[PDB]
Amino acid sequence: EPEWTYPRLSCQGSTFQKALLISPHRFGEIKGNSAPLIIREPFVACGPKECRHFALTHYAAQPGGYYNGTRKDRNKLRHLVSVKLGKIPTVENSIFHMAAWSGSACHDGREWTYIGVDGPDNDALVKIKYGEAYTDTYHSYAHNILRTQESACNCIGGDCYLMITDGSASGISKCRFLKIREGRIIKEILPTGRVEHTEECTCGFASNKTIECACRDNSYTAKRPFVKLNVETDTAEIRLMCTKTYLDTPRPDDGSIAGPCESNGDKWLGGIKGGFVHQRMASKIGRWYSRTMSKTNRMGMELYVRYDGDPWTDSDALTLSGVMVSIEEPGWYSFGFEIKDKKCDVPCIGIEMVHDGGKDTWHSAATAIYCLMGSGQLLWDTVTGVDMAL
Amino acid sequence: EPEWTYPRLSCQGSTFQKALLISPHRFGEIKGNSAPLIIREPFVACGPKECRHFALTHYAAQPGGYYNGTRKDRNKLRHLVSVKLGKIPTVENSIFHMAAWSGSACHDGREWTYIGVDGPDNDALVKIKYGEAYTDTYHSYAHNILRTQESACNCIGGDCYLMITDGSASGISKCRFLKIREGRIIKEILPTGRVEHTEECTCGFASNKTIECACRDNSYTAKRPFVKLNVETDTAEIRLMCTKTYLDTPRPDDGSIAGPCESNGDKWLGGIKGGFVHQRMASKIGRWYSRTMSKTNRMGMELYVRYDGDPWTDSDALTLSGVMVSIEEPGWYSFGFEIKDKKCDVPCIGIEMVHDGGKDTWHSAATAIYCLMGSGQLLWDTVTGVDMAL
Amino acid sequence: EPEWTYPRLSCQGSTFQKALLISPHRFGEIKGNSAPLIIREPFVACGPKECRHFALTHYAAQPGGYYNGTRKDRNKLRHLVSVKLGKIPTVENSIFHMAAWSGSACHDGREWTYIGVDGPDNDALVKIKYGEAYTDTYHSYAHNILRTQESACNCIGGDCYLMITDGSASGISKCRFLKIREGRIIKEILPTGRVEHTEECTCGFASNKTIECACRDNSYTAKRPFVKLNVETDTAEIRLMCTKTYLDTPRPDDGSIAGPCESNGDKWLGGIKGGFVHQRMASKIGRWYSRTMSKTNRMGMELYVRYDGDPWTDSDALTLSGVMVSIEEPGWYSFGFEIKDKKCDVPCIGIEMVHDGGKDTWHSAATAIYCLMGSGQLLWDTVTGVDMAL
Amino acid sequence: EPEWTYPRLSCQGSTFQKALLISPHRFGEIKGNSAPLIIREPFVACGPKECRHFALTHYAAQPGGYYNGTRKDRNKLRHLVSVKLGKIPTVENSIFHMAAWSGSACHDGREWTYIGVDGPDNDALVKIKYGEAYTDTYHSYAHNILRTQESACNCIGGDCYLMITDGSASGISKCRFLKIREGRIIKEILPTGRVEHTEECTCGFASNKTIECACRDNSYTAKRPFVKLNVETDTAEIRLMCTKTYLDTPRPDDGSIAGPCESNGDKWLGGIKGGFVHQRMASKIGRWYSRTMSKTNRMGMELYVRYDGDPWTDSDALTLSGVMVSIEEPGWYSFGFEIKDKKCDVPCIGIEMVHDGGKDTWHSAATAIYCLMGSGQLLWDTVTGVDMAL
Ligand SMILES: CCC(CC)C(=O)Nc1cc(C(=O)O)ccc1NC(C)=O
Ligand SMILES: CCC(CC)C(=O)Nc1cc(C(=O)O)ccc1NC(C)=O
Ligand SMILES: CCC(CC)C(=O)Nc1cc(C(=O)O)ccc1NC(C)=O
Ligand SMILES: CCC(CC)C(=O)Nc1cc(C(=O)O)ccc1NC(C)=O
Ligand SMILES: [Ca+2]
Ligand SMILES: [Ca+2]
Ligand SMILES: [Ca+2]
Ligand SMILES: [Ca+2]
Ligand SMILES: [Ca+2]
Ligand SMILES: [Ca+2]
Ligand SMILES: [Ca+2]
Ligand SMILES: [Ca+2]
Repeated sequence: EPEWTYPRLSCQGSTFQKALLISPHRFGEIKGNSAPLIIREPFVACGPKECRHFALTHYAAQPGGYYNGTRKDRNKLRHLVSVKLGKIPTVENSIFHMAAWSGSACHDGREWTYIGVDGPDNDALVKIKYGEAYTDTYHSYAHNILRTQESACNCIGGDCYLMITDGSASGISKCRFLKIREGRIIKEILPTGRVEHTEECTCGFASNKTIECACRDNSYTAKRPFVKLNVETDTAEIRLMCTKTYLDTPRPDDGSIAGPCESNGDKWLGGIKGGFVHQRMASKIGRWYSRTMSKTNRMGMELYVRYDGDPWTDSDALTLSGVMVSIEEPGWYSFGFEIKDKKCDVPCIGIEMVHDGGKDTWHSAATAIYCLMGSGQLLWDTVTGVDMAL
Repeated sequence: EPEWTYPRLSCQGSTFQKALLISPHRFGEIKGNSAPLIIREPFVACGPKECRHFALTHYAAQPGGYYNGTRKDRNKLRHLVSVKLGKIPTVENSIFHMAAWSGSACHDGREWTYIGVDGPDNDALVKIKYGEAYTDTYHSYAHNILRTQESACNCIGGDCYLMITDGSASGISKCRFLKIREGRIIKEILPTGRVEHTEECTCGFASNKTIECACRDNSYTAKRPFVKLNVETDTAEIRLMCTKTYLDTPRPDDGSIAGPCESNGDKWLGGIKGGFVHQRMASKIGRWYSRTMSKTNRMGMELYVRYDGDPWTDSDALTLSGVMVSIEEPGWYSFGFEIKDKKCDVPCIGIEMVHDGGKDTWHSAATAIYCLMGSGQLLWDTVTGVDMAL
Repeated sequence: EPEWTYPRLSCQGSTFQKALLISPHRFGEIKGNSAPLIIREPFVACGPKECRHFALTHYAAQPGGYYNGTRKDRNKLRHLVSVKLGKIPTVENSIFHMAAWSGSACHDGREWTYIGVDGPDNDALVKIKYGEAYTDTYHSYAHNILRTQESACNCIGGDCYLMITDGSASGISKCRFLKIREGRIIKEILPTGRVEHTEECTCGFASNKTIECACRDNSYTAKRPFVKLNVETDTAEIRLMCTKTYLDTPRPDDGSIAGPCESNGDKWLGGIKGGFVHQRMASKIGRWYSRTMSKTNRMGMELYVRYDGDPWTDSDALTLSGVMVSIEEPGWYSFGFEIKDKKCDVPCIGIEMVHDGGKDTWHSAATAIYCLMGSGQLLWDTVTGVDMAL
Repeated sequence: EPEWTYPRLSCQGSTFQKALLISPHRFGEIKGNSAPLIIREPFVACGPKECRHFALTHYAAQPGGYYNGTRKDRNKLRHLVSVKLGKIPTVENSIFHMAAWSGSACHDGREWTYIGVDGPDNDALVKIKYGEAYTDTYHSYAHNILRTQESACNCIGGDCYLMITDGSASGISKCRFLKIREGRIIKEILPTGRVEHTEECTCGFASNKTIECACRDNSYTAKRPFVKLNVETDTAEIRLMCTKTYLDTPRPDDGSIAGPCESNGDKWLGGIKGGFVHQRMASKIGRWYSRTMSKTNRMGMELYVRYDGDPWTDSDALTLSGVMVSIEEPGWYSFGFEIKDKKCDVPCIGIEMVHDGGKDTWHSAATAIYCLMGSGQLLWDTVTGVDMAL
């Protein structure tokens, strides 16, 4: 009878450092003998004794003969696979959990909960799996590509919270939050505040009663919608991040969005999932965010930190913490997760490093990990090492 | 000292949805580096903490050099292999349990029981394996290809029941039922009623005292012989399904078989294993059946449901529940199994999707899973995604 | 604190049947993607909860580029590998225990004991490994290729007994028996009686106090030296098998060796490891032996049984029990082992099926298993299914 | 709640013998189907119930297409991988622990501690990982390629000690020792005595209170700096080995370094990690050392023993114990580790056998193991068996 998991104080530290790189395609050469899966939207989720590396595979390998459509996101073949953190995700190594083109997963400290989203675009569906059993589902409410976090959900006392969203990519996409337990939705929280477009939320626990989410707005602003979920009263409001250090992509010069906090600025059509994680201290609270180096393209990734304050109203720029990836390497989706050590949690930030070589070749990604270890300053950057011509 | 397993109330729900697809041959391209096994007659069987994906391999892989005879069913090389549900069944991933060209497996909630059938056609033999030890056997009684369920058997309080059959494909094939425990046959139940031809029985627990089986009659009717096994008195009778929604293949227009329930109608030489599973409710009982879309060919697969009643005498047609596979994709053997969640059972229906490209190429199959999750209606269908030319 | 293992009453039965075939080279085609190891002298050994398939690999795979010398037996590369029974022994699947060109392994019911033999021909050495630690060794006493059983050893109350032998192939090879415990030799038993040549002993427990061994004499007779080890007084004597059903290879017409039991007959230079296992009944004792069909070549394998009596003085011929392999298939080393079920032991006989295609190609073997299941008569035979040209 | 580990009395014995060879590249032929990793600096570290084989992979396989730079030591792709001792370290078989081009690992008898070193040359960084969590770090103090042991660290009562060093290859490289516990540095020990250059220390427990290290001096002498760490007072001093049997490479004729113990002799620019391990007896203490056969090149490896005495002042030559590898085979890094058996420790010495074929081909290594088993004298040598042209 294990015990439910709760967020604890982070482990002693003051900087992030390169920890691990998973470059499956370093072994997919034509002259090689490996079958690394072609995937995208990878993230990490950790339980009390193990961390797992989830991803959305196109049910194809490299080398392989199904490179066509691997650039697309939604299709009937896509599946949510996963391997223990550290193993190369190969055909034989990974385990397929369910058909899905959008997903997330979390551990309530007793069992794994898998969330997948598939079905027709105008009527997609969320599927909750608790261990080996398919336990529940949620239907599309705005009837426009029901999608999910694309990163770990968050459990507490057996209660797991997950953002979902239905809505147009260029229009309105009011998100929701499902309170899950043992695999069955026990309540849906409808957020208030600026809710015209949230999605690909990167949620984490700021405290035992509050969950914050650095999310993505694809149509109205380069600013990041910020969710503050009160687990206590099970209510959630959203407001834009006030910092001049815009975390979306594309974005304009930092601080170039005149007006007050709520100001959307130019549309800057598009966005991207951003990494974000909490560092809980006895009396302080550090918020770590990721964001591509290029402000127009998904290249490079720099770390930013900001202790205490109110993301909703603080115009102050974030403190550049270092470069995790250079503008010469790809820097796509960024996510957050916390490794659980003896008596403290280790906040981490993973970076999807897509190997994009067009739409006439394979389309996959490597995963770079950076965690909070000791003091000093970020020392090294990460490269995939992959040549797409092999 | 684990506890014996018993069938419990299904989990809350009212519809089936695509859950998982296992397409091993998505990685068997000539330019790939995987060794997926060439198999057929796959099914699933779940224990208290894990589900396994069994199949009958021709002891060959793709790409490979032993594609000849993989279309045949019986030979001295065939073996009953199995992998945990979710893993791709490769040479290295699967485990060979015993030489067999016909089989089944169930978990008494304490240990796995494997059943295999091999030997000469006119004197085949059933082999029971309880874990690692070969525990017993049953001989051919009608001396004509002793065959078995081709899907999970069913245990209760340590008592596992399994249909077997000896008999001509075009003639009489009176089936039997073996009461097994700890691997040794403790009694054989001889069914009564219409018993001229039953086989490839798809059995499940309608209740703690009754096991029902939607079976196959290859020579006399497109209707499905229906077995009702009383675990209590250990007796079994068979009678045809009265519904106008004929579940075999080939079959004639629905409802075109005039006469009373027992009416065999035209022979319609041939048949196929059909999926069928129970959804036990406190006061209701839902019976789910599968059947190909085409009435003459093994293409497509639609779901049908019918709550309560007596399959033996209800002429009413089944309620179409949705399309699991389209007539453009292959739809062969269908089976039933129940995933065991915390306090309830999740009824599922798997579909064998054979990649038939003739008898001068490899002959294998993918497995599609659909389970009972939440309400609404079946949203998406399943495709193998496999190109046999690769 | 597990409990030491002891031999128990066999499980109910009266015949042997094909159980499992491990044909690793069914997946070693040039066009395949598997790396099955090239091995020889395979055997099986079972612990309370698992059976393992050991072999001596030439540290090479098929397809591979080190086929040269794989026909040879002794070299510095050879290793004792092993996989769980049922898995194909591939490069990635197996585990290398120690450098050895001769070996054996047994489970005292608490931990695995591995025995390997390597070193220079004129001064080989036996190495005992208890789990992960290298625990002891035994030196060559006759200074002529110290070799070992080539099959499972036998433990009882933590005491494991293993035959070893030093001596010329064409001359004298007086064998010995090491009493091992927790990996360290605690006594060496020197057999009496006809001891001019014993080797490749296939030992098993006839009872809780007696171990019998059907062994091999390569230079003096087609008859099989028979060892009777009294675990009680830790003494052992050897005498030839008196039956006219000569079990060695090559051999002359059955019963053609005139004279009394002890009569060696013609030399018939050569021999082979023979399968042999006990079936202990409350008041009866069945001895199962294997032997090639051809009396001059290692092709085919037939089963022979003989209940009660004294192998040392019974001239009566063995009762042919059936054909496990036909003269069209190779039939090399045969061994015995007992699977441990709930409360009884299942006697089995495995058959090495070497794929010999000369000395200018790869040289490996498949393993066929036949166990004691139910009554009736052996129904089917075993074929490797392997084409060496692929 | 496992118990902390402590060094115990070695197991009964008086000689070393070939135990195991791991030649991953025996399966990397162009015509093969395996993906063995390209690695270097391999070592072994054992916990109470398992031994693991660590190495530093260049994140590439053979056959593969990234052979360039595999000769180099430091780069952003390098990772500390590991597999259970006995398994071939393949892409799929191994587990990546962290990005690192220098490392070590030990088991406190409760959990694994991994140490990795990466970052910029002039500001490298040591990373401690305790299980799945990144727990701490140490910065470069001499700002010149912070490097580490390259072999197992040593725990006692939960306290793990590890040598690190910062400094020029041709100049000064004063080393340090980190006292770790549960993954966090709790104290740094600064050695005294001759400390102008120590590194690649091969440490082991001479007793429950003393740790000795046979290290490497790359610029001042062919003699081996010897560290004696008192776990009790947590202090460490270093002095050169006085024996005429110089263990470094290159070295001059044995005993050719005139003067007293402390005499450095000629520079003999360069060095190599040397194997060294303790054999603790109730009243005696055997020190085992390894060293290449050639005194100028890294070929061959012979074993040397010396019981009792003071390495710091004993001019007596070591007792040649045997040849583990011949001058025809490569003999690079040598390391020590102790397998833990029931109630005693088994001292072992592993040998890295690099397959160097230039800088225009792949650059990897095999691992040879030799342990203390029984009496007699080392009987056999070890060969890789690998042809680099395949
Ligand atoms: C452009 C598609 C749109 C969906 C409304 C969206 O913003 N979601 C979305 C975007 C990306 C990406 O920009 O890389 C990847 C996956 C997505 N997830 C899915 C489910 O497509
Ligand atoms: C046509 C063979 C006949 C056997 C009497 C039969 O109906 N059994 C049978 C049929 C199929 C199929 O129709 O696909 C597959 C396997 C079978 N199982 C076996 C054991 O062949
Ligand atoms: C012909 C070699 C001789 C050794 C004295 C022997 O009888 N042992 C021996 C024989 C065979 C075989 O006949 O197939 C295989 C392995 C053997 N084992 C070894 C260790 O070679
Ligand atoms: C020549 C490089 C120098 C580093 C100051 C050194 O002596 N370290 C060092 C040497 C070798 C070798 O000689 O084979 C291998 C790895 C090393 N480790 C690293 C970290 O390079
Ligand atoms: Ca594999
Ligand atoms: Ca945006
Ligand atoms: Ca494999
Ligand atoms: Ca029919
Ligand atoms: Ca593999
Ligand atoms: Ca003979
Ligand atoms: Ca693999
Ligand atoms: Ca030196």
